[PDB]
Amino acid sequence: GDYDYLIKLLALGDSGVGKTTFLYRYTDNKFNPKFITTVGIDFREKRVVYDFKVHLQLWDTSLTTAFFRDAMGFLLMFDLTSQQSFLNVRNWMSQLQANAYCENPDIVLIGNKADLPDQREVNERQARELAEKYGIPYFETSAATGQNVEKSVETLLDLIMKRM
Ligand SMILES: Nc1nc2c(ncn2[C@@H]2O[C@H](COP(=O)(O)OP(=O)(O)O)[C@@H](O)[C@H]2O)c(=O)[nH]1
Repeated sequence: GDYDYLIKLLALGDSGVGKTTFLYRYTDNKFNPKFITTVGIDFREKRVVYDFKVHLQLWDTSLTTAFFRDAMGFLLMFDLTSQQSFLNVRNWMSQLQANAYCENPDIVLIGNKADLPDQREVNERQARELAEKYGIPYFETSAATGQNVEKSVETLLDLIMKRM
């Protein structure tokens, strides 16, 4: 423990895609909360109610902002075996840009579950184009195998190190 930079990367994408497994494979056992408190503003009032006097609280229908907080690079991720998750990239990208530190931060496009060719619904060309539309690297990965799992974070880190 004698380094020089501490930098934050965010993985974002639909449930299933392999974020949890991807990181887990890229890292190895780190079940450790970083933590703070969180607000829950709620109104209150002191009603009287004969059948007593009741005080009562009034709640209503967050952390998201706290996740994109400081995130200097993004792993935009989908499931190669799911045409649906590929389409949702359009939408994770939207709320990414809305929350990030900058309008175009550093994203690497990750197609995961590359080890399931039999179950594929997303083609190389498709992704490559979206990637280029946005103008960012693309990586076909597997959390199961390790395919490109490192190269993808590394291409990300390498990018977030362009300064001035
Ligand atoms: N074969 C394969 N399975 C995967 C891969 N990534 C995730 N999975 C599986 O997908 C399921 C859910 O993915 P998980 O990462 O845990 O949830 P997520 O973080 O929301 O994407 C688990 O049963 C994993 O075994 C992959 O790259 N290859």
